[PDB]
Amino acid sequence: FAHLKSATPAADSTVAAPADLRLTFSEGVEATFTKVSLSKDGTEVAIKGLETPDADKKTLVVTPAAPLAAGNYKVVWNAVSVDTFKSNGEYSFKVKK
Repeated sequence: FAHLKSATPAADSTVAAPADLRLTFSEGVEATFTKVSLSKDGTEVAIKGLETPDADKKTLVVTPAAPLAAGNYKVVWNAVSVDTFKSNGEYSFKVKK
């Protein structure tokens, strides 16, 4: 099943605001059924949508509905793999001004 292998912004990083988050999994994931929750400083922020731009479907692109301001972010993910195995996890990062 899909485990998170890396992300941009990276886990525990402090970065300038990114236009999207990119999560790389150990297996392909289904963008239609995967779900991601993003929160800033303990409150959910809206997500516009999810994309897997590659044929192998290992990288998931998460676009917020509005630009990411500085703050402390938590990403909660619920992946459905291309073999229909569900997994879940989380990680955090910071956006600096």
